[PDB]
Amino acid sequence: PYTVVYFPVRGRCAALRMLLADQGQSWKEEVVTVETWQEGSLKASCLYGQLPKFQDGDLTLYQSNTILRHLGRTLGLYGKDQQEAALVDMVNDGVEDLRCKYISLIYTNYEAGKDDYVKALPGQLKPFETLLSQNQGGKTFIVGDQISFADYNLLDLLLIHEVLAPGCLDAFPLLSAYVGRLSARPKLKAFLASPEYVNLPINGNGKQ
Amino acid sequence: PYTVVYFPVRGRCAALRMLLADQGQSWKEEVVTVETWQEGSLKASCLYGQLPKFQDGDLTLYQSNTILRHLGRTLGLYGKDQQEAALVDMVNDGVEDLRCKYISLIYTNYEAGKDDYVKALPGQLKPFETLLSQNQGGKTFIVGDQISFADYNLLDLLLIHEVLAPGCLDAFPLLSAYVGRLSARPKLKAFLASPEYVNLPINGNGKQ
Ligand SMILES: N[C@@H](CCC(=O)N[C@@H](CSCc1ccccc1)C(=O)N[C@@H](C(=O)O)c1ccccc1)C(=O)O
Ligand SMILES: N[C@@H](CCC(=O)N[C@@H](CSCc1ccccc1)C(=O)N[C@@H](C(=O)O)c1ccccc1)C(=O)O
Repeated sequence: PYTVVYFPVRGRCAALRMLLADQGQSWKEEVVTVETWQEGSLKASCLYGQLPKFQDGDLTLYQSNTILRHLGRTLGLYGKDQQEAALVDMVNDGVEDLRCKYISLIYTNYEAGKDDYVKALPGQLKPFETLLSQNQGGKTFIVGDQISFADYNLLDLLLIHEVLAPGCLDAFPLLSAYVGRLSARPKLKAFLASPEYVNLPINGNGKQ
Repeated sequence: PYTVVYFPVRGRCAALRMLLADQGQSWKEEVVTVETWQEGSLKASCLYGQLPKFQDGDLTLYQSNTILRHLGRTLGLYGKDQQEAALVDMVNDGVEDLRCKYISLIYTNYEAGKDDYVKALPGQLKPFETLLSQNQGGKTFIVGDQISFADYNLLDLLLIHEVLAPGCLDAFPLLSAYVGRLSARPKLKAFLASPEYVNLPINGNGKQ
């Protein structure tokens, strides 16, 4: 089945975990501690020297987004056609860009840069509000009328920003409704409330 | 047909241009100067406020990698099956990670960081030499026995590094042969030698 090898944090596995949970999939968690990692052996066997590492049968994958795309492709969460597939990618790449900025803030200069980052946030979030407004008035998903892997990734991005800058979504009616709507899905709601998710820190440095 | 809107540099369009050229595709180049861009109107109409912008019929796309994936999907340069598709993504995500570091160096601290970056290069390139060694002894492409969009992107990444750190590929026999082999493809060779490619600066700040 599936196996995700990662540190004891949500980080770059939050979205893929929400996807698996919501799709009713079972998976094994192989927790790697900071101690085990610093030993060196595992890091050396990793293609790019980093985690997450994922396994689907004997297929071993690296790169969080490759994992997301793989699951989206095999589980049917990649749009109804090529046009939608292209739009899903465009949304995900957008999410990834903002995620890198978020990660840079958290690990590089949280104390110093937190204020400027929050001020610039509205400009960073507008593109997604726009995408939503152009798709059935933001009544369904980010792309098309069926959920995609980009939805889970965008949802995660939005949730961690709610924690960073509480109320940052107030100015965006469609994103707010979108978050509430997706968070209400049966399997996802159960997962988001579980100790498995809740008791894990968002980032590896205790900042959020 | 196709239309790529971008600044008069190779930058993030080099790989997609090589792909189109090598696949025998025709496209229109809509050049945007720094002056036109600073006027504000175009930037405001761009989803994430950035270029490249791409058009395939009435489908408008943003994000260089989304464009690459779209072309790979429609032109059949995305592996023979899902397993290969996942591997192609893993390679591309790896290329993208190193590209960001390259971009950070070029635009953030070329003078100061050039030495440390070149010292760390071997560790950054090893993963691709490894991927090559596990695929038919590096005799064909990065993934499988047919060219993919990841190949064009990796090729571009390798070429710009040859310019940055001449001879950096000497220590990697498979990557070197790979570069020579791909650069020898008929349509690609013609394109790489043309004024269209050659007379365009690699980056927007004249550094390389
Ligand atoms: N492009 C890759 C990026 C993977 C990545 O950044 N991996 C990090 C872990 S994610 C952030 C994190 C950091 C520390 C703790 C928990 C989480 C990674 O592998 N980082 C280690 C590394 O680069 O060796 C590392 C460095 C320092 C301490 C602990 C681990 C992807 O999308 O999959
Ligand atoms: N994730 C996106 C990133 C796009 C991007 O970085 N776009 C840049 C242009 S690429 C680098 C470049 C910079 C300057 C000149 C030529 C090239 C982009 O749109 N940058 C402009 C911007 O962000 O407004 C910009 C800033 C300053 C001067 C000129 C243009 C992708 O992969 O498509």
